Amino acid sequence: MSNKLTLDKLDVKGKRVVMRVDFNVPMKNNQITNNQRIKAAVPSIKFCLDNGAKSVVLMSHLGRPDGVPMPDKYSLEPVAVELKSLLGKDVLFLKDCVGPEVEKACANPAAGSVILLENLRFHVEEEGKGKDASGNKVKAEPAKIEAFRASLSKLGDVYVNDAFGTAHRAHSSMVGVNLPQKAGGFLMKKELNYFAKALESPERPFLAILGGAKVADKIQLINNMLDKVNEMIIGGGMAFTFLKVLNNMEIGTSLFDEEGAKIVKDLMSKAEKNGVKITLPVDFVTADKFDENAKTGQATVASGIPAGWMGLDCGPESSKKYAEAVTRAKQIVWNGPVGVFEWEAFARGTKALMDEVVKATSRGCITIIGGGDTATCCAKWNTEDKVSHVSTGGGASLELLEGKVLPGVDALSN
Ligand SMILES: Nc1ncnc2c1ncn2[C@H]1O[C@@H](COP(=O)(O)OP(=O)(O)O)[C@H](O)[C@@H]1O
Ligand code: ALF
Ligand SMILES: [Cl-]
Repeated sequence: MSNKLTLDKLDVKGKRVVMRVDFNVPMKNNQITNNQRIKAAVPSIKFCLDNGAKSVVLMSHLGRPDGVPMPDKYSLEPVAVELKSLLGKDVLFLKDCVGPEVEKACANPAAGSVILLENLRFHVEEEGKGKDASGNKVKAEPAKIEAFRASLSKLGDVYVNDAFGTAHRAHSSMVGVNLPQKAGGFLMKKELNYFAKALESPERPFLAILGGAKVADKIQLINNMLDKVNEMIIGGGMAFTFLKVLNNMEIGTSLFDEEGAKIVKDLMSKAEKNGVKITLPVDFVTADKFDENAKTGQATVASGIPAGWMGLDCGPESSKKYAEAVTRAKQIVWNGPVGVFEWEAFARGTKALMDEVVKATSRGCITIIGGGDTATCCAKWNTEDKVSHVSTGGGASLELLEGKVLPGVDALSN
């Protein structure tokens, strides 16, 4: 922000623009379920076209293909199709993001042309670490990583970064494009401004709700969050990693993070030290396979979860507790659903939680729900204008909350 180059200060007339966007949208059965993330990036894309930009080249990622190409699953071609509609302009989709063939198309396009490169996470050089065919985690070669970044840089004359949602990751698209002028997009600015107002001087008590399925990544955030919040609800897939360590509970086939489990005790003790109330689930709704149409089951912390069964939602007694926390708080940040909201058997808990968050905003409490899947709850239940702010980044928003500057923003020009 503030001392870094921005799109409004940028000159794009006659120049090709390579733009990093967060088009990592929710997919069901190969089709889009929400387009906010896409819709949010349009102002920046149009700006360039209206100001006489020769082309706009769009780079983004979908899901976690672990460095291997999966066009059948994690392809960006359907995206791509929505963009035309929001765009009102013909969009051209390429089956790779590199190089000589792709560089050919991007080398000097026809005026007003926008190009969607293929998914970046098909290459190990983005992250750059990944899984091979074995499922063996591997890392990309330093030299190759660096060739990857030189490839992107032929795609445009100026670089614009609008991907607030991935701004917290130091990947090759985010920090690697070497161009003389690297400018932050409007989404980046709109979002960064909003959070400078919200954090820096939070209304208290301040509560942080944690959920979702990305356990391994999101526990590492907690520790620095403990210094900035008053209360924490930790539900969703996170919950089981905590409960097995803390109470030697039995969690069945539920998500578990082993590395995360090594820090659970310390995290509790720092919460005590700082007096942050940690709220966890006391009962769950269970399933025998990972399916919409699985057989349902009931469980408690005391009861444990039966072998080969998994907890995909939180029980009614658990929702009762969360709701006590919500009522106390005057600012709330929520990332990650507490259950699998997409499937009707497991959307009970998440629905209840949102319902409470909406009342909270009525009494003047400030509510931020951020994240690609957690945002989709709002769209599904039409609570988008009922909450104080709905944000495009979830993990990214939490990383602002810790105090570290974002890799994406630190890499912008000064
Ligand atoms: N145990 C579980 N297993 C699978 N999905 C779960 C889950 N618990 C909750 N969910 C729900 O959490 C969602 C995880 O999405 P995430 O990317 O972490 O949230 P973000 O984009 O950061 O805001 C997933 O779609 C499912 O609806
Ligand atoms: F899927 Al996220 F924050 F991790 F939107
Ligand atoms: Cl993760």
